[PDB]
Amino acid sequence: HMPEAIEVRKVPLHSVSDASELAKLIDDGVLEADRVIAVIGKTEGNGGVNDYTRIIADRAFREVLSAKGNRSPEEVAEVPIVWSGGTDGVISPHATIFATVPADKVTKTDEPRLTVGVAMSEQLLPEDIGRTAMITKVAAAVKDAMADAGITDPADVHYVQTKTPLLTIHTIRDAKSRGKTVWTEQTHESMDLSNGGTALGIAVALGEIDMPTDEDVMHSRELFSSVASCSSGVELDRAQIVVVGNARGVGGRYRIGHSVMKDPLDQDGIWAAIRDAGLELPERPHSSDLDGQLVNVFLKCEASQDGTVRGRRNAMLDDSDVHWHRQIKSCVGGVTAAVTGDPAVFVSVSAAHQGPEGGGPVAAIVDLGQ
Amino acid sequence: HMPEAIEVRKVPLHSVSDASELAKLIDDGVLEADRVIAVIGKTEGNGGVNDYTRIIADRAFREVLSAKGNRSPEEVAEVPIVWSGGTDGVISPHATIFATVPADKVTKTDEPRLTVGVAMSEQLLPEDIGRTAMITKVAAAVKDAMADAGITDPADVHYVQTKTPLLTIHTIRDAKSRGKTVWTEQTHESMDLSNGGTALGIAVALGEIDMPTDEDVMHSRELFSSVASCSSGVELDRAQIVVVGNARGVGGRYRIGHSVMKDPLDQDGIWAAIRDAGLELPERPHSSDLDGQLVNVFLKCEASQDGTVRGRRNAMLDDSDVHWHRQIKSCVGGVTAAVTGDPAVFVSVSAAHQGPEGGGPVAAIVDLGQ
Amino acid sequence: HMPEAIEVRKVPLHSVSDASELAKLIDDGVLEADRVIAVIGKTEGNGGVNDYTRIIADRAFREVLSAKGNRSPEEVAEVPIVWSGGTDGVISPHATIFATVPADKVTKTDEPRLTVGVAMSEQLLPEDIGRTAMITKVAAAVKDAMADAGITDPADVHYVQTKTPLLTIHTIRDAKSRGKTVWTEQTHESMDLSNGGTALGIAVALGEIDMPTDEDVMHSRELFSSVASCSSGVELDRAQIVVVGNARGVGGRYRIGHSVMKDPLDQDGIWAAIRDAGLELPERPHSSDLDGQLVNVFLKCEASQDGTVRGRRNAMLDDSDVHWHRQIKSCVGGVTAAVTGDPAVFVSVSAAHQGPEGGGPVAAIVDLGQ
Amino acid sequence: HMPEAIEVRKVPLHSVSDASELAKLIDDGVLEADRVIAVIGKTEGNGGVNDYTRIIADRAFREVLSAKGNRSPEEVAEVPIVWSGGTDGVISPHATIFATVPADKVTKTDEPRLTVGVAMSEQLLPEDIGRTAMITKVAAAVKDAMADAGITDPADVHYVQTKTPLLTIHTIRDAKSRGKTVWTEQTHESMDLSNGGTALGIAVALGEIDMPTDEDVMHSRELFSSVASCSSGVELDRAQIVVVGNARGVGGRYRIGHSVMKDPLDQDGIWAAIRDAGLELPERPHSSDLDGQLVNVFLKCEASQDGTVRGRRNAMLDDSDVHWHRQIKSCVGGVTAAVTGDPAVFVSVSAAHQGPEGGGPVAAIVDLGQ
Ligand SMILES: NC(=O)CN(CC(=O)O)CC(=O)O
Ligand SMILES: NC(=O)CN(CC(=O)O)CC(=O)O
Ligand SMILES: NC(=O)CN(CC(=O)O)CC(=O)O
Ligand SMILES: NC(=O)CN(CC(=O)O)CC(=O)O
Ligand SMILES: [Mg+2]
Ligand SMILES: [Mg+2]
Ligand SMILES: [Mg+2]
Ligand SMILES: [Mg+2]
Repeated sequence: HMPEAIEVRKVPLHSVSDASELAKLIDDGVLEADRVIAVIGKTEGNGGVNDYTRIIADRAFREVLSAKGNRSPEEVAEVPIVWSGGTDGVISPHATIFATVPADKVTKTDEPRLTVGVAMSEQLLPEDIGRTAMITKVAAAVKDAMADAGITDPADVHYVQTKTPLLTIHTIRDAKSRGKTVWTEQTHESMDLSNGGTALGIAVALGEIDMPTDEDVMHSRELFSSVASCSSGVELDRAQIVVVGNARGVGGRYRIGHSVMKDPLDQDGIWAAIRDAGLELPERPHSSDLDGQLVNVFLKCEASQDGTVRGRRNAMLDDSDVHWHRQIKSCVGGVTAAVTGDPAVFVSVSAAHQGPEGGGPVAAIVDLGQ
Repeated sequence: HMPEAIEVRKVPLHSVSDASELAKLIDDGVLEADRVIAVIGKTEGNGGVNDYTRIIADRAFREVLSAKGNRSPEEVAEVPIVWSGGTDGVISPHATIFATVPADKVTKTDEPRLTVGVAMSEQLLPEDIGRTAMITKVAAAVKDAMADAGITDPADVHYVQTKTPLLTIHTIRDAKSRGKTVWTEQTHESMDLSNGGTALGIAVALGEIDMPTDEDVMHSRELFSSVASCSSGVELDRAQIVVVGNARGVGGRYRIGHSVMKDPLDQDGIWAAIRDAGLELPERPHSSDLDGQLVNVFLKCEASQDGTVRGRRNAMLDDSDVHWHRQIKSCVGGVTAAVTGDPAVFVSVSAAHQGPEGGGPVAAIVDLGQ
Repeated sequence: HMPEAIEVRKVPLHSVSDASELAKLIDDGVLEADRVIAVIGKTEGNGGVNDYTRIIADRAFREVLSAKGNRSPEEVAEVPIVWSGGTDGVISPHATIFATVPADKVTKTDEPRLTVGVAMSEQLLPEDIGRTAMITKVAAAVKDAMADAGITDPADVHYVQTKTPLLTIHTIRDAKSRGKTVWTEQTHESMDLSNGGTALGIAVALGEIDMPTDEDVMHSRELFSSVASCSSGVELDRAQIVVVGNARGVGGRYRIGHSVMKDPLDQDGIWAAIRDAGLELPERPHSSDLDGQLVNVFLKCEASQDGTVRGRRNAMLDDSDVHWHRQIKSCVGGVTAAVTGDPAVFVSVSAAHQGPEGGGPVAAIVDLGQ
Repeated sequence: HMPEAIEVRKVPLHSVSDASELAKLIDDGVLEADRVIAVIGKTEGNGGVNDYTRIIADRAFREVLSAKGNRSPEEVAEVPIVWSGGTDGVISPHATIFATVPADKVTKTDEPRLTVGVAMSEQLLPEDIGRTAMITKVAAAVKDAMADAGITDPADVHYVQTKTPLLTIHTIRDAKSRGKTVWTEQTHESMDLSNGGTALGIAVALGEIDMPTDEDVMHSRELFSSVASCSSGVELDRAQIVVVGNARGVGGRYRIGHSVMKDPLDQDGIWAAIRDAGLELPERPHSSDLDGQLVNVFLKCEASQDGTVRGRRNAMLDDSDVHWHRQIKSCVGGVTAAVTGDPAVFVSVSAAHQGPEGGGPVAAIVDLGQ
C-alpha cells in the first residue's frame, strides 16, 4: 500500500513479438522483473477490434517477466499491461515500463516525484457498460488506485490509464438471458462506449464533474476528464485502473505533468504538459530543447462531431473507406512527434469524455535526475 | 508570352460540387473569370485511382469559369486545373486560384513578385511513361513554361505543379499493339511512376540533376527536384506544367518561396519556405505570427523505403489495410496545419524524386501587400 | 392512377457518368423518355456514406431524361431513381429502367404482368428515423403506392424498393433545437436504422407483421418483410416508395416473382424467385437454362449477428479493416451471378428487417414474351 | 521415401490461437502427432503483408505437435504448414491436416488413393525471385516432391501447395550489397511475383509448359499450371513444396482430383474437380448430394487484367479502397461454399500462372471409404 519510487523506461518493439529491450533492462540491472507494476504500449496492428498484435505483445512481455523473475505466471498475469494498437503514420511501436525501485536505490525528497497506483473495479456486467453502474464502479476503483499511489489531492493525478470490457456476442446474450438490456448491440461501437463511460467514472472520482446520468454518456461532451486515457479489450470482466501522478516524500528521478490538447493541432497543449511535468523550457519551445529529458507523452485524440478544425471542414466522419479513428491517429501522431522529436509516442483514439470534444488530455513524463 | 501580375486566392470547397467561393470572388470583382490561368486544389475523395471527387470539382469549377466569362467551354477546358484528392485527417478541401491582374490594377516594382507560366509537353506515349523519353519531353515543357513565366534563372522557380498520364488497360494494350513495352502493368503503380519520371524531367530542366538513365527511375532516390509537385490522371496524353516562381518588374502583392521537408516531422522546413517567400518571422515562429499573410503551402510527403523516421521504425510500408499514402498524408497534414494554423493546406503524396527520400519540397505563397 | 403496362430494360454503365445505353433505348424507340417512371441501379462507388458515384450517375441519367423528353428538369427530378453503390467483386454497374408502354403497343391479358406504383410519404423528421413514426408514415405511403400499381392483394407485391433519409449533423441538430432526440448520433449507423425502420413499415403495410414497437427496431430480427429492399441518402426528407408487383388485365411481357435467401449461400432461394416470376425451369436449374429470359434479380444480404453460416464461424463482424457490408456484398454478388450467369445483378446490403437474419428477400423479373 | 497411406482431416479454428481440434484428433486416436506431415489452413487475418494471424496459428499448431508427440520442437519446425490468411465473407478459418497411417491400419488397393510428397528447394536468393533461377530451382524441388509421393506420371499430381520467400527491405539490400538487382522494390508486389514464378516452376516440372523466359513472368498469362497453389511468407529462404496426388498400391480411403475454374463464377469447374476425385454425382449436382464425402476444396482466384467477367465490366482493379485480392476472395468464397455447402473452404488469392487468367486451379479431396 505505501508508495514506492518509480523507474520508468520507454523501449522500442523491434517486431510484433519482441520484448528484448525489456529483457535487456532486466539483464543490465536497470529494473527488476518482479518490480514491474505496469506496462503501457503501442502496437502495430490495426487499432480496431480484430487487432491481434496486442495479444502477441502481451505474450512476449509476460513471458519475459515470468522467465526473469520469481513471480509465477499467475502473478505475472495480474500485472496491468495496456496495449493501444494502431501506429498509423510515423508512430513507432513501443512500451513504457513502470517499476518500483528498491529502498537502497532511492533518495527521498519533498519534491513531487512519480507514483503509480493500481486497482481493479468490481465486476462490470454487460448491462453496466456505458451506463451509470459502470461510472460508479469505475469511480470507486479510481479512488482505490489514487489511495494506492499515495495521492490525496486529485490535483496530483496526471494520467489515469484504464482497460475495460467490451460488449461481445457472448455477453450481449448473457445480459439477455437474465432479462437485461445493453446500450448497443455492435462490438465496434461498444469499445468507444466502454472508454467513454470509464472516463466519466474517472471524472467523477477526481471531482472534475458531478455524477452524470445515463443519457449523458456519449452525448454530453462538455463533461469530461482532463486526465483519463481509456482503452478496452475482451480479456476482462472488471476495470483495470492505473493512476499515475506525483507524491512528495517518495523520491525518484521522474515527474509527471499534464494539460489538454484543445484540438488535433494543439502543439502548445503538449508543450504545456511537458512544462507542467517540471522541465524548464523557452517561451517558444522546440524539440531540440528536450536533450533526452522527455520519457514519453500519453494523449488522446478524436474527430469532433462538428466536422471542423480551426473553422475548416474536413470529411473524416463521413469516410467509409478509412475510419476516422485511423485518420486522426496518424494526424495527431505527426503533430505530437513533431513536438517530442521522437515518433515513439503514446497516441490513442476513442476519446469520449476524455478531454474536450475534438481534443484530449495529454500527460508528459520527464526525467529530472542526473 | 510576357508575364503578368498575379492575384492568388485560396477558397474552401463547402461540398464536393461547390465552386461558390470562386463565383463570389468573380462577382465581387476580386478577379475576372477569363483571367484565371490555373487552379490547384484538394478534394475529399480517397486520393487513389477510383477518386471521382476530382471530376466533380473539375466540372463545378469549369462551369463557373464558362458561365461568368466570355471564354468558350473549349477555351475554359485548356485552363490547367489540378485536383489532388485525399484530405485525410484535418486537411480541408479547397482550391487555390491564380489569375492575371489588369494593367490598371498593378504597381510595377523591381521586387520579386509571383509569376506563373504554363506549358503542355509533346505527346507522352504509354512506353514513354517512367522512362527517359518522358524525362526529356517533360524537361522541354518545363523550359517552355519557365520562359512563359518570365523566369531565366532557375533559382527563381519555387514550385512546379504538374499533371501527367497514367497507364491504363487501354494504353498498355495500345503500346503492345505497336510492339512496345511498358514499365509496369498496374494502374496504381503507374501513378507513382508517372509522377516520379515527371519529377526527374523537372530536375533536369532546372539544372538540379544531370540527365539520368532509365534504371534510375524510382530507384535512385538521391536524385530529385526541390520544387517538383507531380500529379497524374487519365484525362491527358501530354504533361501539363504549371511553373510558379517570382520575377522582377512585374508587380503584384504575392511572393513565393520554398524549402524542403527533410522528413515527415520537419516543421522547420515549412517555416523555411515561409521565410524564403519573404515573411519576416521570429527565430522560433508560431502559427500566431502569420496574421493572415500566408496564402497557402504546397508540399509533398512520403514514407521512406527504410521504414524509419528519426531512427524509429514504423509499419507504414507493410500495411495492407490502409495504404501508406493515406497514412502519411494524414500525418503530414497535421504537421503542416500546425505550422500554418489553417487546415486548408495543399499536402500531396506520391513523391519519388520530389524532395529527399522520406520528405518532399515545400513551397509557400505569402501576401506582402496592404 | 390506373396501372399501365411496363417495359423494363437492364443496361450497363460503361463508366461512372455514362447514361448512353438509356439514350440508345430512347433513340431506338424501345421506350420513351417521358414514360420512364423509375430507375434502380448499381454504381461503382464504395457503397458507404462518402459514395459520390450515386450523384454522378443521377446527374447523367436525369440529363438524358430531360434532353430527350418534353418533361422539364423539375418534373424529371420527381422520377424515383435509386442508386445502390458498391459493386464489390464481379458485380457490374448497371441500371434497370421501368417505363410505361403506350396503349397502341399493349395486348391486354388476364395473366399477371408487371406493374409499378410510386408514392412519397409524409415528411420524415429526424426524431422519426428508426422509430414507430417512421414505420407508420412508411406504411401509409406503401399502401398509397400499392394502390397506384393497381394491386389489392399484398400477395401480388414482390419487390418494394425504397429511399429514405439519413441522420446528418444538420438534422440531428434541428431535432435538438426543437427539444427532440434521435435514435443514434452517427451517420453510418443511421443508414442501417433508416432502412430497417422503413422495412418494418413495408412489413406492416403488407400484413407481414403486426405493428411493432420502438424497441423492436434493429433488435427483433424475426420481424421482417419478404419483399422490402431499402436504401437511404441525404437527398430527401420523405420516403420514396417504388412498389413492383403484378396485376391482371394490364398486359405487357414481363412478370415479377420473389422468394428469400435464407442465408448468403442460398442459391435455391434465387432459383425459387425466378420460378415464382413464371419461368419454367428444370428441377435443378443451371444459368444456361435461362436463354436471355431473366431481366434481373434484386436482393438484400447481410452478415448475421451470430457470426455463423451453415454452422461455421466467420470473422466478418469483427473486421475493422474491410467492413462486413463490403465483404458480404462481394460474396453474395458471386453466389448470385453464378445463378444468373450475368454479373449485372442488383445486390444490396443493409438488410435489417428485410428477409430473415443473415439473409434477404430476392425478387426476379423475367421476360415471358416473344 | 516410399509413400504411405494418408489420413486427412479438416478441422475448424475456433479462434485465432486455437489448435484444440488437432489436439482432439490426436487424443481420440484418429492420427498420431508424429505422423503429421503437412498442414494447410485458412486464417482470419487480412490476407496481406501485415497478417499476424498466420504466426499465431503456426505457434498454436506446432505447440500441439511438439507436446503430443515424441518429435522435438526442431523436428516439428520442419513440418510444412501453410497458412493462407484472409477469410473474407463466409470463409471459415480451418486447417486441413495430412498424416501417414500405420501399416496395421491400411488395406492396400490398386485403386488410386491420396499420397503426399514434400521437398525443399535449393536456396532462393533475392535476385532469383520472379526470374528463371527461381523457376529452375522450383522445378527441381517439384520433381523431388513428386518422387517422394511415389508419383511418376504428372497426370496423377492434382495439387501442389507451396510456400516461397518474399522480397523484404533486408533482402533487397543484401542483393544490392552483392551487386545484384531485384525484380521489384515493393514487398506487396513481391508476394504475387514470388507465387507466380513458383507456379511457372511447377508448370515446367509437370510438363504443362516449356521453360519460359524472364519476360514471361507476370506477363504471359496464357502460361500456367492447372495444379499450382502458391503462397509466400518471410519465414524462408527456400521453396517448400507439398505435392498432393494419387498413387496405386498404397491404400487409404481418400482420393484427390482437380479441374480449373475458368472464371470467378465457374461452379461447374468445382463440380468437375469433385467428380475427378472419384465421387459419383448427378448430371447437375447440388451440395446436398455430397453427404459428408467432400473433405475440402483448394483453389485459386483472381481478377482478370481485362476487367471483365462474362462480358461485364467490374471496377475491382481500380479500387484503392478495398484491394481486389479481398474482393475476389470474398466473391469466390461464396461461389465455392455454395457448391460445397461448407464455408470451410481453402480459397486463396495471388494466382499469376495458376490456372487461366481470371480463374484458377481447383482440387478436391473426397472420402471414398466406410
Ligand atoms: N479502446 C481501445 O483499446 C481503442 N484501441 C483499440 C486497439 O487498441 O486495437 C485503439 C487505440 O487505443 O488507439
Ligand atoms: N498522382 C496523383 O494525382 C496522386 N493523387 C491521386 C488522387 O489525387 O486521387 C494523390 C495526391 O495527390 O495526394
Ligand atoms: N442505405 C443504402 O443506400 C446502402 N447503400 C449505400 C450506398 O449505396 O452508398 C449500400 C447498398 O445499397 O448496398
Ligand atoms: N502469397 C500469399 O501467401 C497470399 N496470401 C497472403 C496471406 O496469407 O496473408 C493471401 C492468400 O493466400 O489468399
Ligand atoms: Mg475528447
Ligand atoms: Mg521525396
Ligand atoms: Mg435480413
Ligand atoms: Mg489465374
